Order: sequence, then structure tokens, then C-alpha cells
Amino acid sequence: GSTKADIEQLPSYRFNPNNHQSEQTLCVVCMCDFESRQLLRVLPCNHEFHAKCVDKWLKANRTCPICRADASEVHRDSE
Ligand SMILES: [Zn+2]
Ligand SMILES: [Zn+2]
Repeated sequence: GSTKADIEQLPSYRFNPNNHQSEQTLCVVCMCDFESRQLLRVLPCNHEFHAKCVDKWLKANRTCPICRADASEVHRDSE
């Protein structure tokens, strides 16, 4: 499950093939297609992944698996 509190976790939604606006159909981390009802997380660069897959990835790497943009928080009171 999530290792962050809900209000600190990346935003997420459940995949629905009937109303899916994104160009992505594939979780590249596990190389498996998105399926209806699966929980996806979306990074600040707008790339999306299965929640379980990207959580692991970001703990180890901090960067988006696809574009390598750092998904870390931009904090008000630190650099
Ligand atoms: Zn995956
Ligand atoms: Zn990205």
C-alpha cells in the first residue's frame, strides 16, 4: 500500500477505458497494460503508472521513469 499519508501522496485515479483522456495505455515500469479499476498515480510531469510500480521506483530514484523529471516536492521554506 501507500507509504505516505493520503494528503502527501501523488494524485491517483482508477483507470477506466471508457473515459481515459491520456495518451498512455501501458505501465512502463512493469511493462503491463493499464486495466479497468487499477489505481494509477500521476507525476507532476503528467506521466502515469500503476501506483505500486511507481511508488517503489520513486523511493529508489526520485525521477519519473519516462522523462526523468524529479517528482519531489517543491517546498516553500527550503530550496
Ligand atoms: Zn506497473
Ligand atoms: Zn515524466
